[PDB]
Amino acid sequence: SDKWEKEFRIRSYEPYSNIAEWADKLMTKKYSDLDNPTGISVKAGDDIIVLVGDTYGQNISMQCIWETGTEYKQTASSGDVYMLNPGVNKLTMKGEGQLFVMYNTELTSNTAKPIKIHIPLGSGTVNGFFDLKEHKTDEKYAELLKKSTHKYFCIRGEKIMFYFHRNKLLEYVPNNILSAIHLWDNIVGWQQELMGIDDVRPSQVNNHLFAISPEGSYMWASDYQIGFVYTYLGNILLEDNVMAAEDNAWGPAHEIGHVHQAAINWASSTESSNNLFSNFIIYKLGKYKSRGNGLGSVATARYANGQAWYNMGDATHQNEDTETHMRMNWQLWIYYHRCEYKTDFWQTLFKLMREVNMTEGEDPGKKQLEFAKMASKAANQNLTDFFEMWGFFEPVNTTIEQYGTYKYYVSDAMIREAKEYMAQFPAPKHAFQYIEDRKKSEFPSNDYRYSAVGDVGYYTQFKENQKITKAITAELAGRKVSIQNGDEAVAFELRENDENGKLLYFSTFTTFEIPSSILMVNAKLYAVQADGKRILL
Ligand code: NA
Ligand code: NA
Ligand code: NI
Ligand code: NI
Ligand SMILES: [Zn+2]
Repeated sequence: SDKWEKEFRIRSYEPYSNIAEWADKLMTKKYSDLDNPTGISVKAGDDIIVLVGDTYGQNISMQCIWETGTEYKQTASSGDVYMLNPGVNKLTMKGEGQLFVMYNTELTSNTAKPIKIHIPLGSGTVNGFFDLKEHKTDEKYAELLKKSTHKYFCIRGEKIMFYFHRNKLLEYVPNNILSAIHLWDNIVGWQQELMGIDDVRPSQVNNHLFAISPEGSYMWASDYQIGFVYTYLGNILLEDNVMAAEDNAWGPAHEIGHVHQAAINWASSTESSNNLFSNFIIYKLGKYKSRGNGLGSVATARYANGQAWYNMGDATHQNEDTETHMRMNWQLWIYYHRCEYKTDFWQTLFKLMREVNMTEGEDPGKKQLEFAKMASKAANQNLTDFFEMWGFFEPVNTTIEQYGTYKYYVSDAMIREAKEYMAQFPAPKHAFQYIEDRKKSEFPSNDYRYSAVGDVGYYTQFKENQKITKAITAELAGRKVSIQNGDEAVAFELRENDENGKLLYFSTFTTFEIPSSILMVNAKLYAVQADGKRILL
């Protein structure tokens, strides 16, 4: 049984990067610095011997992690810290918890080597912990789990760690962790993929995300740790519980989205900008279709109701219409990525937005415009029409509430400069503001998407540059428009005078009611071809 004790009591601990630093450079919430569990539990007053080999001039320490919270209990993100020096260290635990070695430094340095640390028999208790790359098997996992005896058992993957209640692991996955750990690692790695931060990971930044099980709340993300309530873990740990319903994979991936949204996020978007990641994950898991409202929601909000981006579907200015907003980033991915007109668009755009380096709340009005401009630069196309449709070029002077209160100010002159800046790029090859990745026939009639996604503008029409080749007509009966032979178009527009007058309404349905509030006088109807050609009707 000592071969088990020595797996954990004698170990070479690798260096991990500094979290504060990389949070700044990559514009994320802070990852965890609890990358190096010992696998050793302790109790208050315990005398602990730690023998540290050569440290190469590094400063390392030991931290006891336990629990925090008044309302209920959860795993804390920091704890009692004890300094370590090369040689002999005798520590007296101020409290219970598990031990973690804090070895955080610059990774490119030739002195960033593993440090051997020996916690000799009789010092605390060996709980154990499972690492994916070194223990490799469900079988070893079960063994370690059973031998474990502490309230929490740590599981370390490549990109994420779990730090969950022992008995919940026993109750749900008492014998199999590989599926779970491979899946959550994939999510994190996918979100990280879109951000274009592969150049610096794992060579300069290598910290994990660290998932705890609070005895309260539902699910969330913050600096240092992300949380999934312990009564819910069954939908975390069993990939069949994750893959069984649409919304099981989402809510978590949305939570890891919060960690990564800052570069491209501004207040008014905080609960939608992260669902670029959410929808990317769903796409990658390969079973369900995309989430969000149809473009009819945009038209209604923008035009029947005069709203701009910041208050779309939201006259109050307090809580966000996430189901409408989330389609905006996603359309950019559908076109540039799924239709392959630029397969590293998002990676490029994230890089640019990190260079812009604006916080989410410092100036949301200007940030919205910086994002339209950087998206134009990222595509190397002038995306003025996309961003007009989405309500980026409407004046705003007010204040909003979303995790704080913020001044939202967009002026005519700000609007003017963004457009001129974006003008310097060539015209877009397609009017992909009308793109969808969903068609009606994929959904049952009780699904909200069946009625919401419209009839035209499916992504293949943009990917195969479909032309309009048919006897396309239109009949107006009261407020009801009906299009004949328009199934090759991508949308239908009411413009102000000619095909270059401002947009007054649009639809991706071939039959639709115009709302009363639209002003019809001198207004014309055009069918939009995938590539931007408008055609009078
Ligand atoms: Na080992
Ligand atoms: Na590992
Ligand atoms: Ni020993
Ligand atoms: Ni406008
Ligand atoms: Zn959220």
